[PDB]
Amino acid sequence: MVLYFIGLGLYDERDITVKGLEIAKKCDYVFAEFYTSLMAGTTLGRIQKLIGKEIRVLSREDVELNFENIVLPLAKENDVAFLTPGDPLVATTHAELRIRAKRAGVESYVIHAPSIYSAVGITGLHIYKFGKSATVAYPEGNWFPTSYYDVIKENAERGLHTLLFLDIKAEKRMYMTANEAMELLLKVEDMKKGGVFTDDTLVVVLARAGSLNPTIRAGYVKDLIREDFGDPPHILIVPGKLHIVEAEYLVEIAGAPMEILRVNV
Amino acid sequence: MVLYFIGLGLYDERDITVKGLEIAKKCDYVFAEFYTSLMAGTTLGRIQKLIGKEIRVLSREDVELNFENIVLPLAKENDVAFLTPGDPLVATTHAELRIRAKRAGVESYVIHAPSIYSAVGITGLHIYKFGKSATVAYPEGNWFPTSYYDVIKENAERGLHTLLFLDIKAEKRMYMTANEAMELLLKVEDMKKGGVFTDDTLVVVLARAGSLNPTIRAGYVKDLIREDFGDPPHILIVPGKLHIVEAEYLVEIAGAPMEILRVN
Ligand SMILES: Nc1ncnc2c1ncn2[C@@H]1O[C@H](CSCC[C@H](N)C(=O)O)[C@@H](O)[C@H]1O
Repeated sequence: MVLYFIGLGLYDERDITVKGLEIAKKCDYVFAEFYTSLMAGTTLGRIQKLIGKEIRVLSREDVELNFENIVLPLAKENDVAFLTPGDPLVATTHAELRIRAKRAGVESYVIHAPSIYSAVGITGLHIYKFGKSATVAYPEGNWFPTSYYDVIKENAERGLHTLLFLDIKAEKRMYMTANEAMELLLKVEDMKKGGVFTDDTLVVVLARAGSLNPTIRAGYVKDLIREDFGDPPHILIVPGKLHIVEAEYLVEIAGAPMEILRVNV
Repeated sequence: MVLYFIGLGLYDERDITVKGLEIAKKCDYVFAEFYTSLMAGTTLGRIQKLIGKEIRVLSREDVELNFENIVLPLAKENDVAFLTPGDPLVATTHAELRIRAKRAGVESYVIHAPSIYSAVGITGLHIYKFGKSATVAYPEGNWFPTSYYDVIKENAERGLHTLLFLDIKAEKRMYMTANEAMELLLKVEDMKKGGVFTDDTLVVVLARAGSLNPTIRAGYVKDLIREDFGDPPHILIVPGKLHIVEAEYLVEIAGAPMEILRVN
């Protein structure tokens, strides 16, 4: 008679919480989705072996169109789990799935797990300084979206950091790169010319957060745009003016140039 | 011969990730602090029991003044772990401790945990629409902090939600309730009169995130400022402009007034 939204965490099969696991193991049915994001540090197979349960994967339309016909029904006579990467309800559409459950007269509980939203704290940037967040999307056809560029301007203007999620084709397993993203932002700057993103903009790239060996690199576009950050997914962040302690952290941990100590503080 | 920053999670000792549990288990020395936040659903004894280790609990002074004297030293000949509530680097100054470790030639690793910063997702408010965050601090003597007021103001002009961490005086065992925060804000409103936080302001309260039954309530200040949201810890959120589905969640799940649907 219960539905459990359980987060899988950041990178691999051990990023689930001890709570999430013990609850997942005692569920009659376990569903999962990997369209919002991919657990790039593990496999479906490794997740099932840790949870010790057959895991039925769900497509975007499985969830968004038929959540109440695929998942909810089983919750009336059973305890059901719904696993998602990161922290549940972070993806903007997932919270209404709870409204669906209430509507179908189903009890729903949320078991949290690490999200990149809090994990970027490893970049050294202060969490209270992050402003609005956005996603960089590919242009295509006659559509050239650039709102994420305005988010950067409005945040940085107010001395706040911008967390930038990169385009993902979960299903086709193709990630946007930090590099790709920097090129796109450069192209946008040339269209709008607002001084928001240029070769001298300082940025932070975070890759494989959650892993014991993530990649935290900080520097100016001109030096980073062709750097090898590794395998995806990448997270791009455009900091606002830094607190000296943030810059020292980017220098000593993320390998940023001494120059940001006098340029970006 | 390494140091690990391992988050313990939101509510009880089970909010630790499987990765953090199996690593803290094999560490020679385990340190911890419980002054940056409150894990309402557990005790030191159960953490210890679950980790299978003795946890030396540090104070803010131990940490801020003697981290390099208490903890890094043991890191050259042993594997040391430093536990904290929620996520170790979020809304703490712990990231600076990594610098100390490096400057002492001690490599450090971070094991994340569920943080209250992303748990806000359970309020139904889109996490990307949150703007600059702030902390509501207790007035000390003649000193009355008010900067958090301007933060709410900036975000709301932008239409973004504001996350308000609430103060904590761990040594006195005092945890600011959302009620207390709402009262502090009202008097700042009388002070500044910037029409930012009034009796008619819609707010959201999230209490004890991480537990199976957190308290999630939304509604106008006048109705909530005296309401009992249960034990600490609490956070207070002053949303910006709502999306209809945000508002639908707040009404269906957090018990807000239907009128808030009319999202202008
Ligand atoms: N489980 C929880 N429920 C509600 N608020 C919480 C909470 N845990 C922390 N907070 C809020 O955040 C403040 C501590 S701020 C430090 C946050 C911590 N590193 C994390 O990752 O969560 C508290 O005073 C309180 O206002």
